[PDB]
Amino acid sequence: STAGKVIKCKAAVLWEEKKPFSIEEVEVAPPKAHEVRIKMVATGICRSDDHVVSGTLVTPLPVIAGHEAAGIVESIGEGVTTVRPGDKVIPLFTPQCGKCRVCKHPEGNFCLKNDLSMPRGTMQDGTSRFTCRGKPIHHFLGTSTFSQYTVVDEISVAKIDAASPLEKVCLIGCGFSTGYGSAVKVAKVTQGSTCAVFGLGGVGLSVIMGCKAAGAARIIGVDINKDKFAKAKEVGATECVNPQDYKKPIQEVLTEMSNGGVDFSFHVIGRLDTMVTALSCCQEAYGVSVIVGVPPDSQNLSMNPMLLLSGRTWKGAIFGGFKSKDSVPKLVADFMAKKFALDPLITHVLPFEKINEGFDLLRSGESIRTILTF
Amino acid sequence: STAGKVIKCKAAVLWEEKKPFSIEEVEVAPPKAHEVRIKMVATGICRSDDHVVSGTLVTPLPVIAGHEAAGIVESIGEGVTTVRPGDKVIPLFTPQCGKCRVCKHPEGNFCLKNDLSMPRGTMQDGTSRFTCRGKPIHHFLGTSTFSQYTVVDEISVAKIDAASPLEKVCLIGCGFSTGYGSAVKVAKVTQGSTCAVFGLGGVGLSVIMGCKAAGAARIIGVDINKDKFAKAKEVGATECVNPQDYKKPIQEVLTEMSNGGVDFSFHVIGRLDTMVTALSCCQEAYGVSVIVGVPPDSQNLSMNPMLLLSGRTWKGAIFGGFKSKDSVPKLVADFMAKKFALDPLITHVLPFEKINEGFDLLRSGESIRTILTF
Ligand SMILES: CC(C)(COP(=O)(O)OP(=O)(O)OC[C@H]1O[C@@H](n2cnc3c(N)ncnc32)[C@H](O)[C@@H]1O)[C@@H](O)C(=O)NCCC(=O)NCCS
Ligand SMILES: CC(C)(COP(=O)(O)OP(=O)(O)OC[C@H]1O[C@@H](n2cnc3c(N)ncnc32)[C@H](O)[C@@H]1O)[C@@H](O)C(=O)NCCC(=O)NCCS
Ligand SMILES: [Zn+2]
Ligand SMILES: [Zn+2]
Ligand SMILES: [Zn+2]
Ligand SMILES: [Zn+2]
Repeated sequence: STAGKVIKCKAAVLWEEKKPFSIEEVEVAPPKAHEVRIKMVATGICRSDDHVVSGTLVTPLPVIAGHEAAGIVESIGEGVTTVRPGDKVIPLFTPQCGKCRVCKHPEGNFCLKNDLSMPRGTMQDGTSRFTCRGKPIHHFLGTSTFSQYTVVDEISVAKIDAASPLEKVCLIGCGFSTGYGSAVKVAKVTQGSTCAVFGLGGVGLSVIMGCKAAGAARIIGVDINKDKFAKAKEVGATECVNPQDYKKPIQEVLTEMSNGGVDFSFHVIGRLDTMVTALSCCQEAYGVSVIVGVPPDSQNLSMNPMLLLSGRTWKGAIFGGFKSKDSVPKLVADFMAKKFALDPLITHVLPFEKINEGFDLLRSGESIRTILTF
Repeated sequence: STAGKVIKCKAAVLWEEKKPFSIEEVEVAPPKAHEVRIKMVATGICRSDDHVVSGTLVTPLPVIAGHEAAGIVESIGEGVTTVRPGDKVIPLFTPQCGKCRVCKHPEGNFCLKNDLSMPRGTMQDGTSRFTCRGKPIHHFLGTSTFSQYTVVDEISVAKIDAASPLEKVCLIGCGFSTGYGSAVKVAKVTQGSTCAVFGLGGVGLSVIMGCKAAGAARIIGVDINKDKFAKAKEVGATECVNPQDYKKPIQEVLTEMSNGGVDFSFHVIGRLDTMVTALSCCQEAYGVSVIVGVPPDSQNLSMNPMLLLSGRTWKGAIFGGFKSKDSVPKLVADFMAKKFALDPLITHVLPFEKINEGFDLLRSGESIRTILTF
C-alpha cells in the first residue's frame, strides 16, 4: 500500500535545545536509491539522546533523535540488496560502508561515513526525508528512531532473525553492544582474569556480561550508587565497591584487592574525573584500560604519561568495537540462543507517546533502560 | 686471578648532583651468592645517565651510573648458573626474575624486581659492592656500568654470543632495543603501514630501523633539529619534517600527509608538549601511538579522552617491551646474523676517562651515541 508514497505518521520532534520533545505529525518521504524505510517497533532511550536535548551533543536542530531501536522494513529503494520488505532490522548508528579505510581494516569499526564526528543531521546524500508542517527536520546519526517510520541508508541497517523479540533486541542497537563489545572485542578479556568496571548503568552491566562470557575469574563493580549493586552481581559481578565507603582512593583499594592491579578496567561513566583512576588501577606492566563512556562536552583531563610508560594500554571505542552490520545479526543470534539475557537491563517500558516521561526517568537515575513501544 | 678478592679499579663516581663525574679509585667487592662480577668493555652514554646528573632522575647519591654496556664475566658467586667466567654479557637495567606476576605474564616485561620505579641504588640484597676510600657508593639500576668492574645480580645479566663485538652490541643494552622493540614488539608495525617517529635521536633511529624491518611503506621522521634528518633517511625514513617550518600544528600536517592519519606513531623525546600531537596524528579509528620517551620530572599532560573513544590505542613500554634476559641474547644473535646494523647509531667513541667530554657531546645535541671504551 505505502511503497513509493509519502507516509504521514507521528514522531517526536525536538524543535530547540532544553525543551521537551513534541509529538508531531510528520511526513516521511519514500526511500531513494540505496535507502530503506522502516516501521519502528521499539526504541530505547539512551544518554546520547538526552545530550542532544541538553545541547552538549551538538547536532542540527530541529531533529528526530533516537538511535537504539528495532523495526520492520516497510519498503526499499532502488539498488538495495541486503534487506527486503517485511524483514526485522536494527538501524546502525555507526554505519558499515564496507569501502573506506576503516571498514577495510581488520580492527577498525568507526566507519568514515558516520555522522557522529561532525554531525550534519542528514541522509548520506545530504538531504532529509522528514518534514513537519512543510518544515524540513534533521536526521540524527543516520537513524532517527523516535518516529513511527524512519528512512536510513542501506549501510546503516542490518537484517536480523525473523523470530526476534524486537522490544528486547533493540538494546543491541546501542547500550548492550557498546558494553559487551568493550569487553569481548576491544579489551579481549581473558579467562581467569580480574576486571574492574567503573559505572553500573546498563552499559556497565553489559560490560560485566561480556567479562563473564570471556571467563573472567573476578569482576569488580564500582559505583557511587549502592542501589546498582544487586543487578551487577545478578549479571556477573563477583564483588562491588562504593568509593564513598573508603577512606583512601579507590585506585589504591583496587590495586590492593587485585594484588598489584587488575588485568582489565573499563570506564563506563559520563564523567572525566574517574578516567585516570580507572587507568591507574590496572597492573602497571600489562594492564589494559578501556574508555567506554565520556562526558559529551568533554574537556581535557590531566594525567601522568608514566602510567603508560611502564606497559599499560589505554584505548577506547564506539559501539563496542564491533563492525556494525557484520556483528549485529550475530549478536541477535546469540541472544536467541540464550547466550546472554537483556531483561536485566530493561527497567521500564512505556508507549512512545510517553517519551518525555521516559527521559525524566533517565535524568533522575531511576531507570537502567526504558524501552518505548510503538 | 682476582676471583674471590676485592678489586681495586677506576670508576666514574657522581658525588653530588650537577657536578662532573669524578674518576676515582674504587674497591669492588667479590660477588655474593647469585651475583656476577663483570669486567666492562664498552658502555654507552644515555640520556637517563645525564638525568641522574641533573637530579631529575632521582636515585641515591653518591652513585656509579651507567646502564647501557657490554663486558666479560670476571667471576661468579655461589649458585650462579646462567653465565660463567669468560662469557660475554650485557647487564640488564630491567631484570628478568622469572618468578613475579609480570615475568610470568606473556606480555609483561617490567619485572617487579626492577630498581627504576622507586630507586634504592643497591644490589637485590639491599647492600652495595662499591666503596671509594671506604665510603659506600650506590649502584644504579642494578647495573652501574661506568666502572672498569661492576657487580650485578644474576637476574640482571644475559650471556651473549662469544664472538660478538662488545663496542657495538652494548647498544642492545638500552637504546637500540628500546626503539627497535617499540616498533616490532610493542606497536607490532605491519607491512605496508605508515609510521610517524617523533624524535630522531638514537632511540628514534632504532624505531625507524624496526619499522623498516617490519615492512612499513612510509616512515615520517619528525625533529626540530634538521641536522638529524640525513641519518634518519639513511636508516629508513622516507621523509622528514621539522615542526618549526610549518604554520599549522604538526598533527594536522601529518594527518593531511597520511590522508587521514598514520597507522603507528612513536613519541621518542624527553618532553611532554609533543605527546598529544603524537597520539592525535594516528588514524582516529585504528591508529596506535607508543610512548617511548618521557621527561624525567614528569608532570601531568592535558589531553582529551575523545582521542581514544574513536578507537585509538595509547600505550608505552620500558626496554622495547622485551623480556630482557630472554631477548637480549636473541637480539645479539640477530645482529651477528646481519639482520640489523648498529654502526649508524655510533657517532663518537672515547676512552672511559673522557666520560665528561662524552656528556658534553650528549648535552649539546652533537652526538647520537658516544661509546666509552675501557
Ligand atoms: C556512559 C555511556 C557509555 C552510557 O552508559 P550508561 O547508559 O550505562 O550510563 P548511566 O549514566 O546510566 O550509568 C552511569 C553509572 O555511573 C555511575 N557513576 C557516576 N559517578 C560515578 C563515580 N564517581 N564512580 C563510579 N560510578 C559513578 C552512576 O551511578 C551510574 O550508575 C554513554 O553515555 C557514553 O558516554 N558513550 C560514549 C560513546 C558514545 O557517545 N557513543 C555514541 C552512541 S551512545
Ligand atoms: C628520550 C629517550 C627515549 C632517549 O632517546 P634518545 O637517546 O634518542 O634521546 P635524545 O635526546 O638523543 O633524542 C631526542 C630527540 O628529540 C628531538 N626533539 C626535541 N624536542 C623536539 C620537538 N618539539 N619535536 C620533535 N623533536 C624534538 C631532539 O632534537 C632529539 O634529536 C629516554 O631519555 C627516555 O625518556 N626513556 C624513557 C624510558 C626510560 O626511562 N627508560 C630507562 C632506561 S633509559
Ligand atoms: Zn566505512
Ligand atoms: Zn547510545
Ligand atoms: Zn620478575
Ligand atoms: Zn637508557
